[PDB]
Amino acid sequence: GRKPMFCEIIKLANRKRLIFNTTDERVYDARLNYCSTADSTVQADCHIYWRLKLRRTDAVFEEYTGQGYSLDTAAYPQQYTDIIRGYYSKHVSSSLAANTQHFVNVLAMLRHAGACIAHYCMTGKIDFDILSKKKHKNKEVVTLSNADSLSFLPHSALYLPSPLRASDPEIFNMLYLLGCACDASIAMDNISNTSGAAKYSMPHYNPLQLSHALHVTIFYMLSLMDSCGYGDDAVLALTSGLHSVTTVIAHSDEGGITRDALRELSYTQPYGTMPVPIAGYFQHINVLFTTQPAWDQFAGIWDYVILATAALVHLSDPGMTVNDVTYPTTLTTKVATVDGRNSDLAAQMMHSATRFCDIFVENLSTFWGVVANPDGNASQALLHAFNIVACAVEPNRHLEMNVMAPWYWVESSALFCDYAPFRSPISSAGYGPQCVYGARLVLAATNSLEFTGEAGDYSAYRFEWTTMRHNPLFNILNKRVGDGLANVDFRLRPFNEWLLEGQPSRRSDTLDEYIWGSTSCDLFHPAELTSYTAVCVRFRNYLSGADGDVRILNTPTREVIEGNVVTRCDGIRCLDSNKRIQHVPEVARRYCMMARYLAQARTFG
Amino acid sequence: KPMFCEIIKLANRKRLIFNTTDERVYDARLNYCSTADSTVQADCHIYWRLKLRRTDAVFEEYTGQGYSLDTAAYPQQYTDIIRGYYSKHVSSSLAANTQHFVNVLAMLRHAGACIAHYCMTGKIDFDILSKKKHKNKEVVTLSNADSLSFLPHSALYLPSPLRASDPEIFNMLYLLGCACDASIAMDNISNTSGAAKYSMPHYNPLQLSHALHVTIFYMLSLMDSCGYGDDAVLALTSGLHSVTTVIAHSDEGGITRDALRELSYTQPYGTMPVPIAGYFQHINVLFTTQPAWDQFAGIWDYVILATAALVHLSDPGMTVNDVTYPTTLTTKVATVDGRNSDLAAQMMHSATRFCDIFVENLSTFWGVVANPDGNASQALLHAFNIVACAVEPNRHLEMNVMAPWYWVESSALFCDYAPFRSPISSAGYGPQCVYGARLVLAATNSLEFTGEAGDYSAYRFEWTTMRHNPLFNILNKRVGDGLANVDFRLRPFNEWLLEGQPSRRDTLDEYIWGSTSCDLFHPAELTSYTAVCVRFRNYLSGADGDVRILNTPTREVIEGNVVTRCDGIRCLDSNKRIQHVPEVARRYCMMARYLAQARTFGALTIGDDIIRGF
Repeated sequence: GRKPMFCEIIKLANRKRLIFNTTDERVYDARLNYCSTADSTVQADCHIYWRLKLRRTDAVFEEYTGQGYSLDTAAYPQQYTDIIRGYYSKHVSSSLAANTQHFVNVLAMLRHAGACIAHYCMTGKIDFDILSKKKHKNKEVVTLSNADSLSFLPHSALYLPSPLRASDPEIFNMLYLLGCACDASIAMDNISNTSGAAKYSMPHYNPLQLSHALHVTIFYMLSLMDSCGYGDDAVLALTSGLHSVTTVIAHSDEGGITRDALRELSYTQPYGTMPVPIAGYFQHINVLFTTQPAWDQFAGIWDYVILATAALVHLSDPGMTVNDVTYPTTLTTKVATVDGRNSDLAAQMMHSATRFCDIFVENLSTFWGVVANPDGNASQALLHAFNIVACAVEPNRHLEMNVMAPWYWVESSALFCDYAPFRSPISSAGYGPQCVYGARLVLAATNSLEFTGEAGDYSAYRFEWTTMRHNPLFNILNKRVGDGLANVDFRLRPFNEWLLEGQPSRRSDTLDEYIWGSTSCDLFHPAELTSYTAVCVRFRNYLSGADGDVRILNTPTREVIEGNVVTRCDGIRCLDSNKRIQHVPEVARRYCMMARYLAQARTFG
Repeated sequence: KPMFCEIIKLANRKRLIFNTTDERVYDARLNYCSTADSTVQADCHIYWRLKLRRTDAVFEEYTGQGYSLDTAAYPQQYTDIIRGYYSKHVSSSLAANTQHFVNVLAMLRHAGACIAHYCMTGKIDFDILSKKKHKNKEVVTLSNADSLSFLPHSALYLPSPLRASDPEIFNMLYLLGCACDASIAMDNISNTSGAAKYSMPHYNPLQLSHALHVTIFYMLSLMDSCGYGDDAVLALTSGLHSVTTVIAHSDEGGITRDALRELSYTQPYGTMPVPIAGYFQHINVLFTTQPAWDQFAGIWDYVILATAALVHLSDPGMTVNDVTYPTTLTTKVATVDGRNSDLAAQMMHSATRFCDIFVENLSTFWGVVANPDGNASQALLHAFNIVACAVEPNRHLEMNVMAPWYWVESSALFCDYAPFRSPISSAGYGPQCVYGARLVLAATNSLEFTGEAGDYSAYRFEWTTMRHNPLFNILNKRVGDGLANVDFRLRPFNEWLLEGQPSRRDTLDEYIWGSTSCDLFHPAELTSYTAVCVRFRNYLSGADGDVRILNTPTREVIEGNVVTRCDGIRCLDSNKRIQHVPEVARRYCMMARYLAQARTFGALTIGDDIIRGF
């Protein structure tokens, strides 16, 4: 691997408060400027919020079962296997087989380390107690000399050679801490700096360089596993820990299934031999922070990576092709959900999550700079995590559905300096991100349409219609409360049927009636208010009252509906959660006419 | 760059403003004298009120959400020198053959803010220059950072050669980037009672302000080398007006003040190369180190006022019947909680052109070369959009008819107006008197004599706008009767737009508004698309024991040109007569109906049929 994607986009926003509980949450605000290339009058500013919460007050101190995924086949490549020779005594190192195996499994350590990182990013506290899960106190370590006695242990053990402690003492100390956190036999060359003591004592650190060492060890272990080819799997474990200690509360009632997937993704006891790292494995992160950085910049970089991981899931998922036109994946079930569990929806979600996990870990490894494993080993792990989520007999909030749009975690529309690295079909379909951070993106104003004519006080267009997100002009109007998105209406519709309608209360006729609450993200859900058949929309361009005057209105003109939109990004601040952010959209998720249209849709496979 | 001249430079101020209840006024007295008769003259005092926006206006949260410029690539020489500064460190040698982008707009705007704060309150320190956040700004150091680290495209990198060539610009850049909090990175900090704490020598306010000036111009040069000059220029003026409220002359205008204040920028970045000789540095306004606060306040107060007045000369021409009137807005929908959404919509549809004209005049005012893409216009139009759609009770929009493109009277404020591209000055509504010159202009509109009854002479004016003919302010500022002898012959058809005093409803001084600031008639105050008959009362009542004559001008003066001239600019304190606001009629009038009917249906709907009964 070379360069991982780390734009200091979230680093620039300065955080003020530290989170000590689950009642409050840190909200990253990003403004987006939308304007037509037709005329710069029709503009709007959309506030994407990303809300981060501490999962639980002690979400790192969770019982470690040591069960689940167990990678027992990650052996070092040639260079690392040769460097491993040199940890044995010279006599042994000289006459050792050239094709020896050294199997590495640091995954549990990386998951707990990611958990510690994000716990530090929320609360700002990190120490040996946290990093060791209250175990570094009385961890007895076998003290074999010259790693010749390594085969003398009745089992595989996590071995920390002396060259590593001499090269980068902080990496060695952090690996000791982590291997102490998750049950793991450690092997060191000199047990205690003071000969005679059975416990390795710590050069106590300051939290600043402590977290710096945590960072550098995350990258060390990532490079280590990547040298084997199981890099994608290592980074999957890392993000598992990250989202295992923090909850990035989603932009949809459904979204967060992947959160529950990453929660249930655990790893078994670690082991292996940790060589002195190859000098130029990870060339550089795109950001640069100093030894002993303040909690500020550290929280910055790692909140950015939390949110970028969260964004990748939406960024990459297989678009379902209905009548060979691609839509965001949406899964429908006729059977009624029972006691918070929809079984058929679970099975549908699994069947699609196959391809989802393939493409998602491909893009995640792209985002970390680690080449994706040629075989989909890690993707299968994530799919099994999905499986344990699906058939869980407990109730689940995210599967109370009857029509859900699975893969939309957080908006990915402003956190990437570039999207060209990722391979995603949803971007090619247009439901992807809309504004590259630091670039004015000229996208199509709406769907391909045709002007069907105008009446007296209205003007109609036949949208070949896919989804609201594919019609990016309507959030310009959505923001404008002064006669903006109340002049668009559907009283020209033959049958008024939408999957994922929005505001289902006032059913049981303007476009503002068929939209989501959308208070936390003014940009549109990728499967927002979709229909597979072309629909016709009329705008109320004027208003001729009953008296006789003809008031002209601010409805965009024809060349606005037919000319492109330009979108740029604005500042990204952070702030505190208010009542208005928490407002949760009530959305229509029940088997409708469009539902049973999709159940019989083409869906070419 | 020398496009600003030394007018308010020479006026001498001494008062320091401590609160917002106080202000300084830049009084400019003008002599209005008709070329025909040298005894019909008057002394009219324009005023220019400047007060503090708040007590702590400079300390406003940066937030960081604003217009985000990009693709501000350095020219060739700067790419070479920045490659040089990069290759020194292995952690920067990575980004060697990559094109480097700069964006100091945020620091530039905060610099403008604190420089205005200095011109008003006189005090500056590191708190005022760094939002009092300098105390604990941690600088990442390029030497102490790990080898896995790498200098991002978005870090404010202050090279060491910059501090080697000039430490004042260095410390100022550091302080401003601390204010507009950004990832500032030096080649190495001298660990001294702090791992990243950057300690700097305490400056006397004068050297501090001089460093601030020279670094403002450093950054202007830097952004101008990229073609994005008005991109880093407008921001400076926005900062200027973010601290000094430049009381407008008219309640309609001065919306652009809030437009400028609503404007913000994204966190700065790019590297800071040492200035290459002089591209913009060759023009150096002041040269003495630690120059006195008076002359500094002079230069920057004149810059404040010239910017604020450039709007009046940067106004799009509203065409009515192939005649150009000053762009005035009009709506029918009633005001709700002090706002007219339709007035805001029309303000945007006018700003669409007003903003590119304004930025053209600003570019030619600072001499920074223009660029085709016109990003600055985009940013300002976005700021207008923000000030329009804001859901707050907003004065400057309590009205159904409003004149937006006139904030502060731009007459007698420039050594000349030759370079400014303003179409409202090709029409009659530009400056009234150039500074340092005697300007001859037409004293009434196309005029025709139409009868002389007893002690009255009537004239048909082919009226266009009150300002367009200035003889009336000579008659108003006459030591004798102020227009009490001139009146109208109103008919059904001559309708008044923005008429003077609605509370009264025939002498003309009622139909003016009595602007106690800027005696000069506000463009588009007494507009009318028809002709108007006007009587001058020469004599008192006949058939009495007396028939007295008055100083009312004769037909030569009324038809002959007037010349105008400026007589210095005093600086005065806060009087009381100047605060008096005019009570102008701002309600949906029948004249507004013509504009609405012309917009909705067509311009051919208001031709020669506005005049009823010949």
